[PDB]
Formats: sequence, C-alpha cells, structure tokens
Amino acid sequence: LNLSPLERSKIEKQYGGATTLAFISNKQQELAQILSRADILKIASYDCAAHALQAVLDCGPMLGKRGFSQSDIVKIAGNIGGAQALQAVLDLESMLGKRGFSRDDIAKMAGNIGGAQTLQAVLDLESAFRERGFSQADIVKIAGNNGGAQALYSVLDVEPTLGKRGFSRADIVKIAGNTGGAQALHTVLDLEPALGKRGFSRIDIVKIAANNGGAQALHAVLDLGPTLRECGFSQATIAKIAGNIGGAQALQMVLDLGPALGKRGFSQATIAKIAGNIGGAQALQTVLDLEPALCERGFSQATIAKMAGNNGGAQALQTVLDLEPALRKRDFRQADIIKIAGNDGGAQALQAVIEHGPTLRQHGFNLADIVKMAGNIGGAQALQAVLDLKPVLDEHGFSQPDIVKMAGNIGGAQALQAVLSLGPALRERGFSQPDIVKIAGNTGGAQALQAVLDLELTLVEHGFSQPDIVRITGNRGGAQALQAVLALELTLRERGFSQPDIVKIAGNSGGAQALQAVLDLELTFRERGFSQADIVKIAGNDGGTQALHAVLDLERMLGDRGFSRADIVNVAGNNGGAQALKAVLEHEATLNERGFSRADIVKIAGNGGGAQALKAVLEHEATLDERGFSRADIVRIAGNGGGAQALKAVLEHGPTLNERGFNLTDIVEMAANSGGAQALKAVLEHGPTLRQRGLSLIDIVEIASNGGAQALKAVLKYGPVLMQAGRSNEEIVHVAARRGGAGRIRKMVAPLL
DNA sequence: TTAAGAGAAGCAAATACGTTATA
DNA sequence: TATAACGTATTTGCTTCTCTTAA
Repeated sequence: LNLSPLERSKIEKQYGGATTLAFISNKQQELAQILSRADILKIASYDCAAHALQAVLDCGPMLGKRGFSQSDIVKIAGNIGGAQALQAVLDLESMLGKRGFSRDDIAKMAGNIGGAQTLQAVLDLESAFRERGFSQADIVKIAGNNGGAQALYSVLDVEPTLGKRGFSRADIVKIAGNTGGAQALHTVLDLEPALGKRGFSRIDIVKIAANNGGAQALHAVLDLGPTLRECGFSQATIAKIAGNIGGAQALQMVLDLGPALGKRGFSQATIAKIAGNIGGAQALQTVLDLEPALCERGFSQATIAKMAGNNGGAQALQTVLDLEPALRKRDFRQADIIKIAGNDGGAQALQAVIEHGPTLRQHGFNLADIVKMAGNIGGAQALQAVLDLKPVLDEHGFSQPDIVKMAGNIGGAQALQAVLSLGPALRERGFSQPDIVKIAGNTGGAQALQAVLDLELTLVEHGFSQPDIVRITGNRGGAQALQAVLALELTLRERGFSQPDIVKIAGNSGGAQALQAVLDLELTFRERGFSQADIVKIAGNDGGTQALHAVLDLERMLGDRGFSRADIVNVAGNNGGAQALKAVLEHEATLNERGFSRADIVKIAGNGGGAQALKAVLEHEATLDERGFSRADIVRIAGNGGGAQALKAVLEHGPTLNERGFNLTDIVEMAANSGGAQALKAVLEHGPTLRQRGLSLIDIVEIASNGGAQALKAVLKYGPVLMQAGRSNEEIVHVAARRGGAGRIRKMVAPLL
C-alpha cells in the first residue's frame, strides 16, 4: 500500500502508531482479505490499532457469521480500546442474544469508547433496569455513548431520588443518553433544587442537561446566571444558550465578549442568537475577530450575524473570508454567497461549490440552480450526490429542473438516492412520475417515499386514495403526516370529521401535529363555540397547531376589541395565523387612531403574512398619505398576501412610475393583487422597452394587473417573435392580461421555438 | 493502553411563517 | 377565493470527528 506521506503521519501520530505502521505493511495481504484500504486506515487512526488490527483477524471472521455486518465491525475495532470491545463480543454476543438484544443493539453498545465493560454492565443490570420500569430499549440508548457503563450504574442511583422530583423516566433517559451522562445526572441530583429556586423550569433543566457536557452547562448557570441577567439577558435567553453543546462555553464567552461586541454595534439579541448554537463560544470569538476584514468586503453586520448564527458558524465566517474573493471572481453575487454559508455546515457547502461548480455547469446546470442545491443544510452532500447520480437519474427519465427540485431541499442527497432505490417500485403501485417528484421534492423527501410505499395500500383501503396521498406529501406533511393519518383517522372518524377534512388538515407542513391538535382541542372549540368548518379552516394551514392554540388563548381579548368569531377565524385561517392574531391585539390600538376601522384590520390581517402587513400598515401609512393615497387605498394594497411587500413597493417605485405616466389609481390596481410588489418592479424595469415597442400605457396597466409580473416578462421575451409571425399588439395584450397570462403567451410562442 | 468526558461541526427531517402566481 | 407552489426560518435529533484528562 502506497501511503502518501500525509497518510503515514496520520497513523504515526497515534500512541503506538509507529508499531502499527510496521504491522500494516507486514501483514498487508491478510488484512486485505477482510478490510478495504479505507477500513484499515480508519482503524489505524486510533491510539493502539496494532492490537485492534490483530483483533479483527481473530474475532472478525468469527463475527461475520455470528450475525454482524462488516460496517459494524469497523466501527467497533476503530476506536480507543477497540480491541477489547471486539474481544468482548466473542465473549458475550450470546448471553445478550439470549435476552432479546439485536445485532444493531449489541453493536450500538460496543461502538464507542469503553464498549467492553459497558457490555458487561448491561449483562448485570438487565435485571435491575427490569424491575425498575426501564425498557430494554432504554438501556441501549443510555449505553450508546462513550463509557455508558458509568451512565447505567448511575441512572440506577439517581433515578429513585429524582423520580420523585418532577422528572419523567423519559427525562432521565434524555439526560443519560449522552457522552458523560453520569456527570449529567449526578450534577442534576445536586443542582435542580438550587435551580428551581432561581426560576428555572423543569423542562429547562432537562434541556440544559441533555447534551454532551451537560454537567458543565449546569454549574455555569449557577455561576454566571445572575451576572448575565444584570447585562440585559432573560432567563429564557440564558437557558437557550446553555441548552446546547458547550453552553458553559457560550455563557462564559458572552460575558468575556458581549460588552466588546455591544460597542461594535452588535445588539445583545443578535449576539445571543449567535451564542445560541453548538460552538456558540467559537462563533462569538470568530465574529469579533473577522468583523473588519468582512466589514471591508460588503458584508453588513446583520449579514455577518447570519453566517455566524448557525452550527459551526465560526467555520463559516472563515471559509467566506478566504473564498469570497474567489467566488466573486467567479460569477457569484454577495447574496448568493450568504445563502450558501448561511446554513449549518456552510463552510462545507462553500468548498463544495468550488470543488464541483464548474463540473456542474458542464452537466447542464446554470448558477441559479447550483445556489439552490447548495443553499441548504448539507449542501455539500447535495452537490456531490448530484454529480455521482447524474447519469442514473437521466436514465430513469427525470428532467433537469426535476433534479434541482429533489436536490434543492435539505437532505437532497438522500432524496436523490431514494428515487433511484424506491420509485421504479412506486410506478408499480400506480403513481405518476410528477407524482413521484412531488413526494421527493420536499424536505424529508426520502422519508416520504418510503412512507408512501409502506403505507399506501393500507391507506387506500382505509378510505383514501393515491391522488390525495400525493396531496398530503407533496404539500410538506411528509412521512409524519401519513403515519398520523393512519393511527388517528379512526379517533377522527368518531369525533365527526370527514375524509376531505382529514385530507385538508394533513395536507400541510406540520399536519401530523395538527391531526393530534384537533383531537385535543375540538371540544373546547365547540364549547365556545366554533363550528367544525372553523376548526378545519384554522387547522388546515402550515403551523396548524400554533393557530389552533392561539385562537383559544386570544379569542376573548379580540372579542373585547370589537372583533367577531368569523373575523377571528378569517385571521386564524392562513399560514402564520398565530402570528397574525397576536399582531392584531398589539397594533389594533394605534390603527384605530390612524383611521382604520375594524373590518379593515380584518382585511389586512386575513391573509398569510397578516403580522407583516399589519406592521407595514403601521410604518408607511404616514408617508403614503403625503403621496395622495386614501386610507381605503392603503387597505386594498395591503389586503392581499404579501401586503407588506406591496406597500414597500408603492413607496419605493411609486414616484419613478409617476413620471413615466402612471396615475396613482393605476399604481393601486397593479399593486392590489397577490404579487403586487413584483408587478410594480416588473413595470418599473420592463415598462420603457414595452413602450418603445408600441404598447399603450393602458396596455401595460392592463397586463400588469391581470396579468402580473410573469405575464409582463412573457410579453417582453416573446412579443417581438409573435409580431414577426404576424400577431397584433391587441392580440398579445388581450391574451397576456388575464390569470395565467404568462403561460398563455408561452403556449402561443412554442410552435416557433 | 484503555476510559471517561467535554466541546464542536455537520447532516437530515420536521415544522413554522411568509410571499408569489394561478383561475 | 382558495390554494399550489415555492422560499426560507426555527426546532429537534442524531453521528462523527478532535481534543483533554486521567489512571
């Protein structure tokens, strides 16, 4: 084996690694019979691998046949004391088997440090976790971390005393199910009293403690807690910082760095938002050390605080400091850069962009696509998976946008494999190809495709159908919703609900939480009393359960400020309704002062984004009066989805469009639609060209308000071509000035291109 | 050599909020 | 109008590396 002198040193730098490097290049051929070159080098990357490699050749073959996988074998031998843990499978892989333990089960105990004497700790307290309430499953999760024998021997010791102290058995498990959990428990048993007497909830104590190094986080609260409060930090905010891996390091780093960041501009809420992830301590230190080099490249400190405000943000800030020059010397705009690094693992997505970006444009993909596939958590995996799978997907008959669809969401790497693995089978069930692309086309897409295959048969008989199985999953509800439909549609079919009802409530992101939410709330709603249609209206949108709970919490106060039932439902019955309902109560005061009636607030709030639109009607209503717009006009412009954006647009492009010849009434008609901000934008930049081509002012206004930005961009691209082919201006305008005008125009060109 | 523990980075999935385009 | 279809934020939950301390 020709080891690159990099590969060598990575073996030699281990405690005993000199002895190992001899051993591998002595018994090459033996080892070659069980291990790949990768497997070897991975085993040899741990302290004393000489003895671990010898333990693969003694116990490995005699474990291929005891029911273990070679992938499992490596994960156990490759580790500190990995030779003891492998010895301790051929020692007791049976006394555990004789007690109903899987192979993945035994593998999961041995595949961390200390694995050997944890296996024999399970062997002894399978009977004391038994007559204790604890399941066999429990035992494994606790023991699936480094040295979980400490965790086991200690759960048995703290459970009695804090079983009777407001802690679930599945809180005890959350705490001990982490490397260094013995510490975690023993630190709780001595600190939850002092923490209750400081206003910290029981749930909070759980979260603070249920990470690696939970014990350090727990003292750090009793140490820096009070001192953090007298800086401007909530007990809510404090427990969010400490609720992560290295909370003790994030807290301490806030103190050390906060007042220095709080003078560089960084608001205390921004700072915490950065300190509130894993490695929050690292981000903080990195932000303060890369502000200027970044302040001098076009990065606003709100933009800087985004890149820092995720997992491994410290690594994001640096990979951008170094590679913004390169990617800007490529064709990437600052906002694209921030998308590809403003995610967890952004440093990786970035490097992956350079590493595959050119090779991808060659494959067919423009840069809007590459930013879409990289602008996700795990975008590095996403781009790499698109390469390796590209020829395959083409064979299976998938469009290029159909690739960027599946690849464009989180876990897109996974989604692509799933449509190769599953999918050829899914046709046999009777699903369409675009039906399949919908299933794979959202987050958790790989997961959904499996769920469909597992469940669709039992579902169709249960009184549902494939078309509204596609509906439930293409609409983001996913695997979770399909499992929840299955297990709940019976309780739901005794409480009075219909199938298109159950379909509607499932057919949204979060729809599994909603199905259960209705079940828990439907009575109290009916008690108040809203009808079933109301419950379904409120529930059947993204974030359903939030909306259902907010109504119940606020229906009183709203009815105390002039608003009717049918008002509350209309404000609740869109995405963000929970948000829309809190904003009504908070901005209803000054909106009555500024000339807006009750039914108007409902008009402004009774769409998705109602919280934005109400706030936006609080900002611009002064300076829209002094431009000439009536109150009634401000209500039309805001009273659509995206209302907030269309009021910013009427401000921003309003004047520049006046010169061009558009009257204020015109501006209103173009802005008073879903997408109005874009209709104005498009008229702004494409209006003058269309005027040079022979189109009326009135023509442009007719298209922009029927119509829309899309229909204008289409007249723009193909108008000339339709003319050359003998179409008239009057034709092209009548056809584009309606709903789906864009598509109508592009169906009119097509026989030409 | 083997354990124990602590911190950080990255990946995937689920859920929540918002904006646009389409009859 | 209601909804399809995106675009992103926020939240949970791992697995995997690296690193230190300790015996």
